Amino acid sequence: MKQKVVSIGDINVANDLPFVLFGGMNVLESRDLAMRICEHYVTVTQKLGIPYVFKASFDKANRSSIHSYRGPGLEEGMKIFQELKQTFGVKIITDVHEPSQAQPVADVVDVIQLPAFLARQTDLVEAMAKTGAVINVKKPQFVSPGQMGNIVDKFKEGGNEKVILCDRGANFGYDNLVVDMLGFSIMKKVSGNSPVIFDVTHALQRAQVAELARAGMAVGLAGLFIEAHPDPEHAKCDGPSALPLAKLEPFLKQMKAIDDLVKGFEELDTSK
Amino acid sequence: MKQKVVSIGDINVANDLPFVLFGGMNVLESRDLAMRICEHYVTVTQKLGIPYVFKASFDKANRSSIHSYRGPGLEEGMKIFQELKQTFGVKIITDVHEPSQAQPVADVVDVIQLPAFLARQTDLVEAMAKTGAVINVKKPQFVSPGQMGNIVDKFKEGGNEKVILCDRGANFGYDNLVVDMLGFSIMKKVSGNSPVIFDVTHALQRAQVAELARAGMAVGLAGLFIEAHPDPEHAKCDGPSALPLAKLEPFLKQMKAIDDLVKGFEELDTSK
Amino acid sequence: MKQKVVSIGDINVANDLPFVLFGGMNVLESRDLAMRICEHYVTVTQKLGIPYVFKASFDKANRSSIHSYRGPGLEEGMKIFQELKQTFGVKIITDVHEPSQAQPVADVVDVIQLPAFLARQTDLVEAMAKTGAVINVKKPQFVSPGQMGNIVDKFKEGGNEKVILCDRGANFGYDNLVVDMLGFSIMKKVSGNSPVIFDVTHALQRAQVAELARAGMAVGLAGLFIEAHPDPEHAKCDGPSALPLAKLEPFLKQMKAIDDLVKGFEELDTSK
Amino acid sequence: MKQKVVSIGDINVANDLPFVLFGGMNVLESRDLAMRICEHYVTVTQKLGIPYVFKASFDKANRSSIHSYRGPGLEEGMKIFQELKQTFGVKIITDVHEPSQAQPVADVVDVIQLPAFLARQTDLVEAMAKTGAVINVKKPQFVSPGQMGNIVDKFKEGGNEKVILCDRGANFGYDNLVVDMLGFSIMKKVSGNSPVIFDVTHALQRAQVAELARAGMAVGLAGLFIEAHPDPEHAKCDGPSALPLAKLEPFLKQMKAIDDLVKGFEELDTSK
Ligand SMILES: O=C(O)[C@@]1(O)C[C@@H](O)[C@@H](O)[C@@H]([C@H](O)COP(=O)(O)O)O1
Ligand SMILES: O=C(O)[C@@]1(O)C[C@@H](O)[C@@H](O)[C@@H]([C@H](O)COP(=O)(O)O)O1
Ligand SMILES: O=C(O)[C@@]1(O)C[C@@H](O)[C@@H](O)[C@@H]([C@H](O)COP(=O)(O)O)O1
Ligand SMILES: O=C(O)[C@@]1(O)C[C@@H](O)[C@@H](O)[C@@H]([C@H](O)COP(=O)(O)O)O1
Repeated sequence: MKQKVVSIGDINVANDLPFVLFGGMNVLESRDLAMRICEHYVTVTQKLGIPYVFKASFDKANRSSIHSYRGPGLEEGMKIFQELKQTFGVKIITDVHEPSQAQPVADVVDVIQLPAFLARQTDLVEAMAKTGAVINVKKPQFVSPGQMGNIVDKFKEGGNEKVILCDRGANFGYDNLVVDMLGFSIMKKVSGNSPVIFDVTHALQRAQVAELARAGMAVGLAGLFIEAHPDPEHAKCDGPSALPLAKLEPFLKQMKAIDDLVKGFEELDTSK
Repeated sequence: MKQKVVSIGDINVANDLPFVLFGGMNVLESRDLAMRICEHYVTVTQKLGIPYVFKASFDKANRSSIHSYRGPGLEEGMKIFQELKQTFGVKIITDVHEPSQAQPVADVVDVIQLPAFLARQTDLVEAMAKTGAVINVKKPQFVSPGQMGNIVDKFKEGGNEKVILCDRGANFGYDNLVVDMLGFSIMKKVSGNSPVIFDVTHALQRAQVAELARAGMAVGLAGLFIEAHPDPEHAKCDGPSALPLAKLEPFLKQMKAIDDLVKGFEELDTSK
Repeated sequence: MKQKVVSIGDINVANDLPFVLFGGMNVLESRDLAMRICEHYVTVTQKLGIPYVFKASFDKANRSSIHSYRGPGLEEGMKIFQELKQTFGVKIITDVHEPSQAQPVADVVDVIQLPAFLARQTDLVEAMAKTGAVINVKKPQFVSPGQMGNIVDKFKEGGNEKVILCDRGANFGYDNLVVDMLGFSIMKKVSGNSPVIFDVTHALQRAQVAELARAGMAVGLAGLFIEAHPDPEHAKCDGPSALPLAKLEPFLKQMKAIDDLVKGFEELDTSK
Repeated sequence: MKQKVVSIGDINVANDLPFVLFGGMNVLESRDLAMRICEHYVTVTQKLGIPYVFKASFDKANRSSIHSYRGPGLEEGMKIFQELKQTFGVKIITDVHEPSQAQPVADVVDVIQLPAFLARQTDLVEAMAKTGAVINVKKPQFVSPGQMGNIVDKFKEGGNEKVILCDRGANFGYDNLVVDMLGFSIMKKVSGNSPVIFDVTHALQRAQVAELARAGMAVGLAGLFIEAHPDPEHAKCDGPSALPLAKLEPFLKQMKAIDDLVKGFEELDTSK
């Protein structure tokens, strides 16, 4: 039973391969900040030996109040990714919201992303399926792991067969998320063993980021999705919960130690 | 403490007023069927004395497989509502999916509707807010009743202040829904007491439709949302679960008996 | 399909019969209070025409701190029920905790009760099964409605076949309960259609008691379990949540109106 | 912030110390089997360098049908532990059900255990508190991690201050459990940092035992509770789910690798 491999350039994403890191920032506040963020990851990844795909949103459709920060915009956001690609030579992953946006971004970026709230949006899927680019399907919090087959299916049909599945927890009563560590294996199975990744920061709507990321890693995964900010405190708002830049490295040491140890275990069968 | 009233033409929707019925069919399969469905409700409502707003989808974006029935289409769907309005003189409620669709439909119909998966879609909201038409916000299964304030808010700002909230249950573990009968009062409160309605057929993803609708009604509500099909059996698929046309009346008798009895109770305070 | 009838003296408990009320107080604080409580229910029931079975605990095993009020005791509690029986001529229902207590109480009372935390306690069940007295099995919050067959089974074997099932909600995330109005029918079915009753006050760990009891009643049930206190405010603590004595009647009017209306509906089949 | 240490003989249980293993069998079917089970763990633990406390039930109160295997009995069960202690020189942990049983077992065994269904049983707690022996409080599936303070409290009062907390997952909808990897830290905090252990086999009511135990371990814990059977297949029934004896070692290698790596990480603070 070998794992499906979805490559992003010279990068090979797969469940038995060492874990890739799709780290980054939430939104593209400004390039002076993007660059500073994207500067530390690269430095840290490069130094620790971990694949990496910077991530950032150039848009935000679920914000409260219309009189709020939508974001840079598709036309001004893509421009920002350009400069980073050159200056740093790393891949960029970003999410889209409308069917049309799909192709524009596909050119500019390496891994596009499908939002959870829109996971079941056939039109936007088919249109993201056209691009042929790599996809990251965030697993909705209201959907069971064994239902991720349909999404992957609908994508094969659209001609796209390069998909990654991202988990960010499941609803646990009102206003709360719990991560079912058992969902990863269920997702690998029904997904022709596509690559599974854990969005730890979004599964925590704290000093919890670490313990929870350790647990995810010990299961053995293809990737780890995260977000950080130089100053989480003052810039705290809501949505996810970012990691403190200055703790990137010491935290990523924890992951590799795990991911490496685990990724190299003699296959076990507690089945019989 | 009086209830907010949102009128749809000569119709006054409100939590203390007698319940309105936003019944109908799931999708607009064909007019030969739409008309037959819309024929029985009208006949039954009219005969039993219950307000009514036919409902039907001219589109479907969450279907499995691209090679599937999208639906009539916006351009050919609106045409269908025209003929029904004339032939029957009843209001039409239908859902939209993209920001642009909003105005087109607003002209053609009386009550537009915001899908749950898109409840938090600011752009589509602002654009639905423009129309100024009545709105029905389906309460996502992954959102708590006391969070329906933000949606109603984002709509006031968009200039729209004619909103109804629809509940279709909450996630209960994997692949399952439970209706928190307590969510209705929580929703009335944080909603400036806007009208609350129960989507019974969508809260049941059976011979259960009735018992569950009774319970909802006994709480005292503004409306009741439902769907029926002449032959549920053979045309069964998935999504919701339709009621059997031939049982409309005897089932709606149950509701009025409840809604009427309850809607006329001396306000009670178990508070103290 | 007729309902199973479990009689408690001249009382006939059954799902299609008018609803019985197993009201009362939480614990037996003092007789000066018990009597006052038991005085108002009787007066109200008798005046409104509703069967009734006073209820009270002579013991409490889940209290915090050993240095707390256990309760009157089995030996001094039973004495209290005696005086009430005479003075008022009503039935008494109370819960037991240890295998031995079963018989003692069976003599003194009419309906014994099995605590949820102990629902799966075979020894205490078999011993409660011996008595042959009527039983009330509180449905644990961590057990699904369709699992109530085993308990009823284990009781038939013990020779006891006079059982009532009581529902007090289900776990909904951390520290929270939701009542699945659909659980009642599932419980009737797997229970040879035994009598199902709704413990509204324990399903609410407020001004919510009413709306929630209405919903339960509209489903159509055998009974309604509740608790009240003269002054809920000052004597508030935790466990359940009692109703305000002075609101008993106006609240029970709500129930009969429902229970009566519903209990006399032409059987409906939304099944086909 | 140092961890509380609860010693069981020459054994020191604590959250920062290497993990102890409280492995064993479910019930005491027969000594010819107990001994064979207890033979392999010891051999494996001893060879791998992991503390160990054989575990087995001499009783079963939640079985279906009275006409079923209760178990050896308290009087004939304790006798079995005697022979194992001598023959193998390992500690024995077993659960009690009635207040009286407490002392008898305390003499015979090292770590007694409080069942979840009885976690909130004040009498049985106070009586288990008397013994003064080490306690293992299984965390009920219907209780939140931050409520484990009360139990630990009620035990201090009873004079007992040597307690371990065991987690076996939380209710996730009907008939299902999910393990909230975040519950361990919440439990350490409100417990004066008492020792936390993960009951993996009971959190799985499969080939899942491993992945789930890895995740638990990566969080960093005091212990690991498990059960195994020579032939899980044919002797499969219900309650928990046992591990396959022949896979003990290769599975415990996985744990130590984790527990060791993790237990020796430079304290991290993703807090700021
Ligand atoms: O907190 C997050 O995980 C994140 O920042 C990561 C982004 O890559 C993206 O998935 C985003 C989110 O949900 C995208 O848009 P939405 O699903 O309509 O709110 O959340
Ligand atoms: O089963 C339903 O309740 C229904 O037929 C009613 C429609 O009015 C509409 O709310 C529809 C649904 O969810 C709209 O589209 P989607 O939320 O993206 O799947 O479901
Ligand atoms: O609040 C309650 O519903 C009540 O007062 C009713 C009593 O009849 C009894 O069921 C009691 C309870 O749980 C009995 O004891 P325990 O289950 O071990 O806490 O709760
Ligand atoms: O599957 C289990 O984890 C186990 O075998 C372990 C035993 O140590 C004990 O905790 C037992 C259980 O629940 C004790 O009795 P009960 O809580 O009344 O069913 O379950």
